[PDB]
Amino acid sequence: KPVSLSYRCPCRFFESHVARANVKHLKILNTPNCALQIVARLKNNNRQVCIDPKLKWIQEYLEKALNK
Repeated sequence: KPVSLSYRCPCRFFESHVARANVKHLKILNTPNCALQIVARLKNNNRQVCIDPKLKWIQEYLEKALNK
């Protein structure tokens, strides 16, 4: 068992290799015990993946979604 003690982060791993056009659904999770993490559901895979906030299109997404 990989120990974490606490729950820590809902999203542990990030796909990062997720493009805007392959995203069915976007949810932004705010985890105080970790950092920010975005959840996207894949259109082709149909699964939800956790996205890394360092993605450029994500940065674009942030300024759009949080400001407007």
